[PDB]
Amino acid sequence: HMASMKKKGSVVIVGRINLSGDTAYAQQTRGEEGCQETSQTGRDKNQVEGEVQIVSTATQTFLATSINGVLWTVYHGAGTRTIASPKGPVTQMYTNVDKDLVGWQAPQGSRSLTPCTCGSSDLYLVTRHADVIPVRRRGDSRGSLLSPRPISYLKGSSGGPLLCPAGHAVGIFRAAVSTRGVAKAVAFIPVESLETTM
Ligand SMILES: COc1ccc2nc(C)c(O[C@@H]3C[C@H]4C(=O)N[C@]5(C(=O)NS(=O)(=O)C6(C)CC6)C[C@H]5/C=C\CCCCC[C@H](NC(=O)O[C@@H]5C[C@@H]6C[C@@H]6C5)C(=O)N4C3)nc2c1
Ligand SMILES: [Zn+2]
Repeated sequence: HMASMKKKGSVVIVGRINLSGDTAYAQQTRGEEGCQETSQTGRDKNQVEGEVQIVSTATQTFLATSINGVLWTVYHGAGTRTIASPKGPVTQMYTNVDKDLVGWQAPQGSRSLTPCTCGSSDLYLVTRHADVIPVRRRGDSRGSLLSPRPISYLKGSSGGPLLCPAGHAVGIFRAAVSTRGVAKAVAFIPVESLETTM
């Protein structure tokens, strides 16, 4: 009934992938209980830091990556949801279901990656466990893992970055090509597609 219809909660930042020093490591900044409460109100007062955020809904958890002042993630994780912020829910400024892409304004305190113009095919994928996986670019939006591993290790890392040797953002992790449960290649949203969407 109309009086009963509920509203989906906001995406909530629950942690980050720390790439500050020489050792990548995941940090949690908000627990389950706090995440639930923040998703309902859309009011997140936590300080935000870094380029790669760990984000959650009531049912999913994935990554979001800041590039050129926009926090990017995948549509199949975020849908059309708002993101929580200190002043309330923030509406998406980019939504493209054909690209599996959404974006909000980068939160205050975050840092943005620079789009890559190197043209290099030696990439690095950052997972939600702070694993840095070498990936060879095989096309406009595909890349192969130098060391294949079960898809279990990539699950929950959509929205994470593929980086060039210089640490520029080359793309956003979107999907995994699996053979008998082994991820041999990944699909990503090229940064050029982000720059065109912008
Ligand atoms: C609804 O509107 C839209 C619009 C566009 C759209 N576009 C997609 C390509 C898509 O695909 C979905 C989600 C994605 C995924 O799970 N992505 C992760 C990830 O981690 N998600 S997540 O855990 O964070 C989660 C679910 C958010 C919380 C990185 C993977 C990690 C492990 C894979 C797990 C088994 C799955 C293997 C699968 N493979 C594959 O589809 O391969 C194909 C497409 C291209 C390579 C070829 C053939 C795969 O990867 N999928 C399945 N849904 C949509 C939906
Ligand atoms: Zn580069």
